[PDB]
Amino acid sequence: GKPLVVVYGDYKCPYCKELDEKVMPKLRKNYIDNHKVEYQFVNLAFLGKDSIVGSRASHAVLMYAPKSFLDFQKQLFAAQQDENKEWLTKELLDKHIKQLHLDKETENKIIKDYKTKDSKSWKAAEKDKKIAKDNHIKTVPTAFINGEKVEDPYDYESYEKLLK
Repeated sequence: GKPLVVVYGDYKCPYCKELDEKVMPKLRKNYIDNHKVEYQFVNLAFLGKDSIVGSRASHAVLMYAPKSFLDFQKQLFAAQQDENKEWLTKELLDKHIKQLHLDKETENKIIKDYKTKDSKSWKAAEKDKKIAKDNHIKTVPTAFINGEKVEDPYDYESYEKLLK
């Protein structure tokens, strides 16, 4: 079927922020938004106790407002602070969710889901760490297309090469 592009990372990882900045704009316009590939972000949530919280919110946005997901990712990476700070607080995440300007009830649904223990967004966040584990993902950021490694994950043309 459609090629599958997987990017492993963490919202607190600085290099992952670089990837988002250099790659996503082009990959999104050309392959993701026109539905040419399935895009998946697996969050290792390994840079602090707030990492997993950021991941839950991200998964709630993805499941309830998929068409706003890439904007959310881009905007959250842009607000990245020192990785030693637990900057991914509920106040910041709620602020980011509301910036998506979604309809009030979806907004509330997303905000309540990621804060609710064992919710679908809660579970998705935990599963991400297991996926990275079972796939033996050592460092981040790393990207694969149908299980094939992207030679230079910071270069759009490198993904493009695997998709041509």
